[PDB]
Amino acid sequence: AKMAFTLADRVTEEMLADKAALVVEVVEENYHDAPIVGIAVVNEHGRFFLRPETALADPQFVAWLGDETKKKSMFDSKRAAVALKWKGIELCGVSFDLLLAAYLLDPAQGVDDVAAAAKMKQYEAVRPDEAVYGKGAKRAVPDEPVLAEHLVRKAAAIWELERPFLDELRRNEQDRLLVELEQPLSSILAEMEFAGVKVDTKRLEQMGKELAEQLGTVEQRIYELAGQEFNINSPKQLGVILFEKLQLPVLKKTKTGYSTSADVLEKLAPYHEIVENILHYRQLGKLQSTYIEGLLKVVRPDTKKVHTIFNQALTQTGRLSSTEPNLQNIPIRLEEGRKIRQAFVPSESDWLIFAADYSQIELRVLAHIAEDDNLMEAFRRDLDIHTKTAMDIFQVSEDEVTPNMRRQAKAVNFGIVYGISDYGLAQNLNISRKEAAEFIERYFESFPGVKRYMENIVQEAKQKGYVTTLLHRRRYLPDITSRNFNVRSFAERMAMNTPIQGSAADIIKKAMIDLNARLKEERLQAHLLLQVHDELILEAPKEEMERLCRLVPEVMEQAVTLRVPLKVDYHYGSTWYDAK
Repeated sequence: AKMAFTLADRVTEEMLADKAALVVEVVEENYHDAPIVGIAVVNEHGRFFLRPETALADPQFVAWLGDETKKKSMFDSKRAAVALKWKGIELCGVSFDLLLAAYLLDPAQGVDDVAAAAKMKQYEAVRPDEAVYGKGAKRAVPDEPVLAEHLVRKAAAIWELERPFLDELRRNEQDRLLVELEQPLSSILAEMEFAGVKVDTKRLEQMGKELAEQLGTVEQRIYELAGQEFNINSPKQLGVILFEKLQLPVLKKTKTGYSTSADVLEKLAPYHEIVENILHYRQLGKLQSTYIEGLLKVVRPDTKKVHTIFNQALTQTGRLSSTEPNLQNIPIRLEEGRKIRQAFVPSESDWLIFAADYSQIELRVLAHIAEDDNLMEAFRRDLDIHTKTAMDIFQVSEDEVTPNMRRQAKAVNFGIVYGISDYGLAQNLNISRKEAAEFIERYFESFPGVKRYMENIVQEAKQKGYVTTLLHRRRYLPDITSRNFNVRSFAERMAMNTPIQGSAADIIKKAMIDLNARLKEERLQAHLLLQVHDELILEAPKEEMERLCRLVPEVMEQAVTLRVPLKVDYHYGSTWYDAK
């Protein structure tokens, strides 16, 4: 299996044509400040492999990379863009990214590499990266001959697959989704990742100190309630303490030992006070491991910055995902969890963090999509939506809504959006299945448009095979025809939830693109740093705050026009935590 190409020793004008498939290979999984091991270029003139040291030191080549008029087709261009940003080289003109095209054609695929995407179109003349490099630790660059051929086959595949992918995207009415949304966003994400976020390691270490102190106490406490010390993290030792020493009841028999899962422990809670201590201890432990120890681990020793990597092609909802660190999973139910946000500070003196968040964007999207008169009117009145749901559902006046009622109505609102089952809600509210089902029925009685939407979207998913979002993102649901109840239910739940969550993701993405552009038209140097949940996080000189207070919400509120207003809450402060 050998494909022909020129193992070039110098850059030639031939390699700089105005349309090419380009491969700028970074083998390290985390591409920040990582090595570029080789370059492959395929165009109308042939196939070329270029040694990095040579290519990247060539003025004409670098000029070609940054020339927006020289079009490039790539796979995961953000990875190459960032790797080059760290070398002071700007990559421009990427008009087609195979990874994002594959992601939009079928987010369920999991397209890890060029080989995976190619398989989508019966193209197999390229090997999977893992085959060439190895897995995890073995992931090592091979000798020039083997590396050169792989990169060339990867470039050759992109060159061939561009048209068939664009044709299907066009068929699907997703051509603009790729060109106007996902691709432009990819460049913005690269800028964000490259910029990084400064971390106050002194504050983080102090928080970790306090955390360890807190853990020591709940642990000592558990030991006191157990009457002895034991490895709390040993499921075997724990099971013995709970179900033999303390003689708590075994809720559901397991083939081996006893189960001490969070679910069982939650159900065991009413039997002994040691149970809640253990659950708390586990939470605190998980916070320490990922947000004290794990975070400190990815802070650059020199700049004290953290450079997240967004995975723009992971979720089947369309929402962004990030890792190393994964800042979207900072536990905000836990006080010690939300404070972790105090560790993220401006990257320059006299700068501040500005954070803007969409309020109830998913419910507002549901109101729009379902065209539910009652829900639309509520948002048009800017009512507290949870108090309103409680009023309807429990049939009381606003004055009669108690904190407990609002909390339960809040859970119901989230459940409806989630496409939750009576059993799922029952679990969330710690009530029976019949009681939760009753809440859902009263909800659909008060919100008939939402009821009709939920019913109809499931049958549409059955008829078409997929559901779509505001900007035409699609999610195929082959499992929906399964006779297995859990499998089928899961799919039906996705038919209900995806158009809502996905449309919210579409809006946030468009807002980021519009915002990036407006900030430049307004001559501000403020820039995006992070995107988490329904929040956009930026940093900027203190002198730009007043202008940002008007600009950010305006851009976000105007990203898309719905049947109800899009509400934004915004604040700024000296830390991320304080920008609230």
